Amino acid sequence: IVGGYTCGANTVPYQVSLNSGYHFCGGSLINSQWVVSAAHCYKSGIQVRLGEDNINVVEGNEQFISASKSIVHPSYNSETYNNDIMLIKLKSAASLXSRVASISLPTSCASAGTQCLISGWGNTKSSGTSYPDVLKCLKAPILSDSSCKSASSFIITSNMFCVGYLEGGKDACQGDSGGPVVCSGKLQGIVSWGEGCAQKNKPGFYTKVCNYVSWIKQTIASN
Ligand SMILES: COC(=O)[C@H](Cc1cccc(C(=N)N)c1)NC(=O)CNS(=O)(=O)c1ccc(C)cc1
Ligand SMILES: [Ca+2]
Repeated sequence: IVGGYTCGANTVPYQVSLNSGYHFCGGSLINSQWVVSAAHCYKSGIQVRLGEDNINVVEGNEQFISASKSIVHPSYNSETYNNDIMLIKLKSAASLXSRVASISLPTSCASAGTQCLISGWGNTKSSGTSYPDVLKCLKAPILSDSSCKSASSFIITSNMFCVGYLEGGKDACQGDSGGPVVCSGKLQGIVSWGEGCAQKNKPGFYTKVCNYVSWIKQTIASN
């Protein structure tokens, strides 16, 4: 997260870090057994780490649980990033408490101008690199369809939406992928892609979770 702030230990209790010997992506806990992340975060041998603030220090509120199954969306297209969403089932149920909590799925898509919370352990610089050990937070508004649509030279589908600032300086970045965008108390987005980070006229693109609730519910009902 570029241009954001230190969240505070466990203030975003649905935030997960995905670890394959190091943090590589974020995720959102949607109930005691399931994490939602980005399909582009798919890899073998994932350990889900809940209750994290400093990802390099055991602070006393962590739960580390191995993934038992990963399910990339059936129509994920890595070329276009369309349908960039994946479900990860935990080997055992998380113990839910104030510091480890699920986030609700939305029942409607959020509106343009709504302020959302984006969070992660990704790069904090628009140029160069610095990776934080504690969770970073950014408040940013959903952009209009028309300003999102003209935000890139690449194709933008109705399964994507934009959140951020066209002036630059505030955005998600490398390592925040898969993590949450929460608006109106629900999971409305997944950190998906962008051109660099925090570049003028180049806002973040996010998987539109409201379009996937039926598939998530179906899938977790049978796995
Ligand atoms: C990979 O390096 C990066 O710094 C960012 C990471 C990233 C990930 C998710 C969200 C954001 C964000 N700013 N909201 C940033 N991605 C890129 O910069 C990728 N852009 S890119 O322009 O370099 C690019 C474009 C097309 C292809 C096929 C590969 C790479
Ligand atoms: Ca820790």
